[PDB]
Amino acid sequence: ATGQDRVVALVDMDCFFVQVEQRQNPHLRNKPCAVVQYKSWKGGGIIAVSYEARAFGVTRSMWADDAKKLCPDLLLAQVRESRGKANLTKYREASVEVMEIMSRFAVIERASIDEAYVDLTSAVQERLQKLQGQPISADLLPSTYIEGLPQGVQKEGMRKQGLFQWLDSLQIDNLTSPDLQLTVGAVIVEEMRAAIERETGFQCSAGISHNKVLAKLACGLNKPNRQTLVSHGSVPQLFSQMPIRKIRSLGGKLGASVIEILGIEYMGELTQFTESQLQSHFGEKNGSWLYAMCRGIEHDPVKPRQLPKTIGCSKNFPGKTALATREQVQWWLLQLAQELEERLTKDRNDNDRVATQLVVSIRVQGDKRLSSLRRCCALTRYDAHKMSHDAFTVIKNCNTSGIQTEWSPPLTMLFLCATKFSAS
DNA sequence: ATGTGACGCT
DNA sequence: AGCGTCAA
Ligand SMILES: Nc1ccn([C@H]2C[C@H](O)[C@@H](COP(=O)(O)NP(=O)(O)OP(=O)(O)O)O2)c(=O)n1
Ligand SMILES: [Mg+2]
Ligand SMILES: [Mg+2]
Repeated sequence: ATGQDRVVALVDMDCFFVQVEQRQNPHLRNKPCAVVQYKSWKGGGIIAVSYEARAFGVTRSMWADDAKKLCPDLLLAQVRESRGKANLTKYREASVEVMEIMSRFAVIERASIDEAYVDLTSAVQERLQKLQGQPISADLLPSTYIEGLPQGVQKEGMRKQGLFQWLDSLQIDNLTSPDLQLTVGAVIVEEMRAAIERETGFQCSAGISHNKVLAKLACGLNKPNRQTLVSHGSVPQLFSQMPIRKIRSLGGKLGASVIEILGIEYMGELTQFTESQLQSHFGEKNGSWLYAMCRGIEHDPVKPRQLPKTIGCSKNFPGKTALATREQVQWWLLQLAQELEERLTKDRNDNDRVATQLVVSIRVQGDKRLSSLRRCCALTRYDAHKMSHDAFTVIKNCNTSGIQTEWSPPLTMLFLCATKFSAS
């Protein structure tokens, strides 16, 4: 069993927030530029970076003042602020544009604001019947790389050489061949990406493979504005020098313990271990997942879900801005509640659903965790004053200050999240 | 002083 | 229900 039953694609917009700002402001197009939030602390935090600016070393999570040292001509678009908070509505609305287009071709799993997985298995079957044994020509794959080819001068010439080798070895006599299915999947993803660019102006990259992990890895191989086919046969060479941390979900603690417990570096080294061995170190599910994954096999389905299942709104209060008075906490809980309410009302009108749970999270000064404490409470009315009052009720117990007006220990984050949606 | 969404574990 | 991880 080779895990070649499905055709899965991962479409990811290139430097998404930048492209959103570049569409709106033509003077930013074809320039080193980045998107920044809050200009007051070190010129603001960089949150997205055009490929021209990336060539100078500018990255996400950099302060704009430091980015300017690397790239003095860097152009910056600023995130909208509302009620004292960075507001991401323009990017969420642009996300909805691209997802609705992708949804025309197949069912999609929203994986982030700027990417979706798509199960193309059925669409490939139908497209194979319309083709009626007719070969696939290179003109149908004008931006596709075949990973690991060519084998046996300039960028575009080698892409074509690899594509030509792939298409000349293709056995179209068989409508069940997985390589043919992947190839037809890639013809559809070219049309998908052309529709996105035509109808939004936004460019994106894609990976095409047999499962989600390989599709996502494939997408990043030839960014920007290109797509990549990772076939089952290409996995052994691909994985033989692929660091473990590059595989989705292995970029943190679990991947680091794989490396340390097993004494290995690359994904292909995992194949020498039995399934039971991997389960002993990493548990039954992780072990089974690793045993199949290092062979290019994974079964996680593309879930039919185009909409987020939580709706969240948070604000950081770093260092000396931390909230230390009762009245401060109440004012910022109401600012957040008002943003959440307008987001929730729009969600109900657009998507015919209502959240029923409100989760209230806070961070306390001196805690290195994301959240210091989470408490849930009922969400009955999209009313910001009631939501903020309710949110305060369930956290006022955390004020350990003897004086009534002060708040201690001081709060470095407030986080409101509406969840548990039901039809409406 | 980086600044919200999906999921597994218990 | 409350927490931790990974990321996007
Ligand atoms: N930590 C992060 C990751 C992403 N984002 C936002 C900004 C991104 O433009 C957008 C999509 O994230 P992304 O796909 O990981 N990278 P981006 O689309 O900017 O560039 P590519 O590397 O995908 O071409 O989500 C963020 O604000 N904070
Ligand atoms: Mg992207
Ligand atoms: Mg992305």
